Amino acid sequence: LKFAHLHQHTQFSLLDGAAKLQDLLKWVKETTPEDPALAMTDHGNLFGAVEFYKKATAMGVKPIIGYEAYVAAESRFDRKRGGYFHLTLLAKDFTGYQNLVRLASRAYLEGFYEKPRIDREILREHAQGLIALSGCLGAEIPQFILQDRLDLAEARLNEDLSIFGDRFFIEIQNHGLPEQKKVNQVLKEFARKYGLGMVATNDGHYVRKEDARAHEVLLAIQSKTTLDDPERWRFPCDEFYVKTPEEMRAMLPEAEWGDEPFDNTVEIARMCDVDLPIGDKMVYRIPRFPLGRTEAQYLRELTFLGLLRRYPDRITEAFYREVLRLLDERALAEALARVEEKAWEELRKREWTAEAILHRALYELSVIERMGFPGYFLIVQDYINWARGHGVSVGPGRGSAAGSLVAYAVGITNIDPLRFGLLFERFLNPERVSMPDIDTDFSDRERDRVIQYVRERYGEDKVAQIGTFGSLASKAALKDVARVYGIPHKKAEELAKLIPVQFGKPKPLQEAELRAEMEKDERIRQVIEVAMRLEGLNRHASVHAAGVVIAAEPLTDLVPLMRDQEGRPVTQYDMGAVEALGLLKMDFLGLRTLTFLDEARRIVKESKGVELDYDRLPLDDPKTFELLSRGETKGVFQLESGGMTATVRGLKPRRLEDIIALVSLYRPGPMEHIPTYIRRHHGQEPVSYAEFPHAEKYLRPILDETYGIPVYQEQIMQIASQVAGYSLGEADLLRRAMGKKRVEEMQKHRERFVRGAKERGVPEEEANRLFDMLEAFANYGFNKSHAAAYSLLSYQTAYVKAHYPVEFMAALLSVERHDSDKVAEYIRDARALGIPVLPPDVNRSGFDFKVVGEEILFGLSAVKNVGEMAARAILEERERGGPFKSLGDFLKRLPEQVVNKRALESLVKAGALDAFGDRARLLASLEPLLRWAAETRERGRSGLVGLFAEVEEPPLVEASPLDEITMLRYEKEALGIYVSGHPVLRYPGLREVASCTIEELSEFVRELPGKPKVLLSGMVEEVRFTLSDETGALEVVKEDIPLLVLAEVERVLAQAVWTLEEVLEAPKALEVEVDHALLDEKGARLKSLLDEHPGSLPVYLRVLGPFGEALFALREVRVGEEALGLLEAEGYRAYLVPDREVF
Ligand SMILES: [Cl-]
Ligand SMILES: [Cl-]
Ligand SMILES: [Mg+2]
Ligand SMILES: [Mg+2]
Ligand SMILES: [Zn+2]
Ligand SMILES: [Zn+2]
Repeated sequence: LKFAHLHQHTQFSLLDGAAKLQDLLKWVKETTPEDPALAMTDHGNLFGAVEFYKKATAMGVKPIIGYEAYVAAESRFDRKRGGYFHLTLLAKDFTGYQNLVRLASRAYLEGFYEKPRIDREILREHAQGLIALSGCLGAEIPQFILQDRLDLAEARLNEDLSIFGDRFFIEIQNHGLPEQKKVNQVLKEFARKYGLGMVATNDGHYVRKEDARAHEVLLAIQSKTTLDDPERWRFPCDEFYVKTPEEMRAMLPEAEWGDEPFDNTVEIARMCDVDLPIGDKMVYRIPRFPLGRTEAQYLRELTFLGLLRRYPDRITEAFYREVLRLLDERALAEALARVEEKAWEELRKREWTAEAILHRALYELSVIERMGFPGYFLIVQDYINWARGHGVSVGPGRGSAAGSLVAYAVGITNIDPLRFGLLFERFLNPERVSMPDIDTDFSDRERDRVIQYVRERYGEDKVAQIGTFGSLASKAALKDVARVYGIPHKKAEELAKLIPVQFGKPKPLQEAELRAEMEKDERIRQVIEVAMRLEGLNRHASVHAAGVVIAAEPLTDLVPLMRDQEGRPVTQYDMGAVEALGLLKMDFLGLRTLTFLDEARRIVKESKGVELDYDRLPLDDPKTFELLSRGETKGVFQLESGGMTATVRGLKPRRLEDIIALVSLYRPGPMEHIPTYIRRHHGQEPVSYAEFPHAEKYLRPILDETYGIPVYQEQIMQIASQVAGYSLGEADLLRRAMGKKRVEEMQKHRERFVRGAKERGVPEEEANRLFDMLEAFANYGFNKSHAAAYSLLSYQTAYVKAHYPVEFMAALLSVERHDSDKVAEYIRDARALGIPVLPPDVNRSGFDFKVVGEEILFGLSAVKNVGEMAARAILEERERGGPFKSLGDFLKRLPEQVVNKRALESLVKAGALDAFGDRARLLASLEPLLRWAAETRERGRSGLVGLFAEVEEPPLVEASPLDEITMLRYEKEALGIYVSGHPVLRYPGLREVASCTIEELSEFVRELPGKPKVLLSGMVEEVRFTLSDETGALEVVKEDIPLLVLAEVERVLAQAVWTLEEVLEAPKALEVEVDHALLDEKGARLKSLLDEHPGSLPVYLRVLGPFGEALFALREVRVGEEALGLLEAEGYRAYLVPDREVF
């Protein structure tokens, strides 16, 4: 007696599936050793399919790809408020597989209501190659039976028989349930009346019977409730696990069911022959590129045309003519492309020169062509060159891509690969047929447009973004489970901090030595075991920020699809699964820096007429490196970390190569090589190769650029290629083998190395130890192509900041204009840098942030209630008529139709109309002048010339000037942020008591005790209230009311609060403010001054130190108030501040 589960749910039924793919497959294997089979039938998706197939296939289990469809009562287009039912589907052959793929796709793309649903219509369309089973209690037929509508159930049975023929089976499952008794009894009748054959399943959701509770809390994590609710999501019993053929019999007795339901199980599983194109199989699906041009000829064409643009001084028309005579501009390239490979190798046998460039380009093209990848390159070059001609910024390159001269020639890549030491062989290894990966950075604003270009260009049914599936982190798993079990957040957080973090992410609960915490409480015994039972599980299905597939044939033929919440078409398979089916996968990355460099160029142009051509800038500009050397890395790509900033100031880089090496080495591990780099860079330590005297002739040319240190992987490859005589491609393989650290296969390369090492130069004593140096530095060796390409963006960023500091800042503002916190921050950066940031102004402002002379000026679009049509209207009216002469002139030129009263109000409050006088006066003047303006047109559209049609605008309706609080209040309402001032700076009473400023918090607190308490004072901005200084804001647990706050810091948690009037009531203390410049004979000058006026006010001292501002409260001395006047009667500044003690 055997049995094969055909209705089993995995971790891929994301809401209720608890069976991990691995331990499920071993449990099936350990139960049934003979011809084991398992069907993956997940709730309305095909996510697991590929990984399930490849895990089961390598375990000797026969996988069966299945689908528990949600089937709509009527049509999949229904958005009816019947519902939807279940249906078990299995693919018996590959056409079956494909049809599942289409159905699963269509369920999401056409039929998604609450769940992804399909039709009996579309089922009928895609029924070929499918076995169907009557389904669980939630399915149509059993459901009808429960409702006493036997007529509908038989009618539906007929409908399905008309669809699937003899591939329809009556599905019979039994848990203790009383509904199952009634359903199965009637199902049994149907099965015998139509001669249908019953198949036993039991709808698994966990692996073993013990997993029932683990699964029950899983549901409580989706249901987001306590273990005791009730009404919390629960299954009807604890039976939904992978049962032994014996346990199955206990539910389905022999003297009542017979052998048929069991025998049919094994028979179906046998007749389910589905194979995926993986590993042994796998075809490369390269999409076709339209072009009397070969795919290989045109890539050649574009390369020759490219070099001429790329190396103007050394690759010219004259040069090409010579090469052809050694056997229009475009006509020569077109000709050179045809030259065959038998012809080419008859010229070589007869510093980067013209001839050198040809050879490298010709070599790369040779390798590309032979491997069958010219089509791949064409596709990539096409969409990148589109994006350029279409106002979409493109990075100089990423990853190994920039190592190819071809890539660089045809504009895939934008850094000179042979100027820097970049290697083609690191990108494509000539000695291994493997598809290259070309990732590309775009402006993060425009990236989607590039994807859209591809979608249109290659076909809507052939292009989708790749899906991603977050794993459940060990820490997060513990917290989620602990919630459910009714455990207080805090003691749970202490349990989560026990788990080690070895590389960014926490360690599996499998390993995790303070486990004696389980021994104490039996509650936590479960929590910990349950959390490791739920560890491997999945969250939901996001889009990959970068993944894109261009398939050769319609996607739905091999890979199922989805559509995310923003309408993006998404793959149901992940990164790897897609790639393991041999599909062309690209990365289109959104990059901030690119988007920033665009606004910079735009603003620069408008500011001073300069056309910033980033790809034509000199790379040896002094003022750029001097700025990096000063450590002014504030907005500079790649090097903004606290530590990194310090390192750049230390290094004082002078050429781009310093940036490349600095970025490569600054990370845990190589970090240590930087001091050495610096002393050698400063010209205060010789660079010596004495340990390899015979290898020096090879080592110097490679490692000189980087002061003897092997920093780059490319540097190693070259060393091994020159010393050992290795092919540069083989040196690549070597670096892979250094990285794998294969037990003793490393000793094979050793002997091979020394062989070629002797044969070349080194006496082999050096060789063995030189290989020791390689294996040492190959652990932390960096990919130079990636480093170099990125470094260029850093430079470009810094260069702008060096030469155009104001526009730089205005671009930083522009780029993050929708973030009130960042905008506030950037303003305070600019203001404390010499650059004034001004409120908008109807006469000078452009639409966005603008630089006038040497100031940054807010745009009109920045004003809160003003539409976008209105902002442009104002500007366009100002361009056809002159600058606005007065408020009246403004109101008659722009009717209320366009700039409504609400809009006008904000515009005043912003300061956009400040050129017309007092604001309070302007606000009041509005409605009278609106009446006036409306009345002018009445006379105007009733004849009346110009004197008869205008009793020219009355004076400004008078009112008292606004106070600072109310004026600043209006600004914020109108601009989101305060410009020129902050409400808190009006009453410095709070400033003085505050133990800190918002900015200084992190810096001040870190070094103190464990989880300290602190007092902060600022403004309130929430109906989790937000507190704000003139220095920043904070989350802390109504508006325009100042508060002092006592709170705990780890995030900030409030414990006590006092109002402005409360603080100004608590007894006051004298605070003197002393500079660092104070004599010995003062600290007893000041000391005696206070000694002579006793009382009971504590004395505080603000000591503005060299780095930081200390707060020394005095000692014994207690002044008696009068001392303030007599103390300000000398070179000392003083204040009567509220006493810090009370709070
Ligand atoms: Cl060395
Ligand atoms: Cl060294
Ligand atoms: Mg049906
Ligand atoms: Mg990629
Ligand atoms: Zn389920
Ligand atoms: Zn099910």
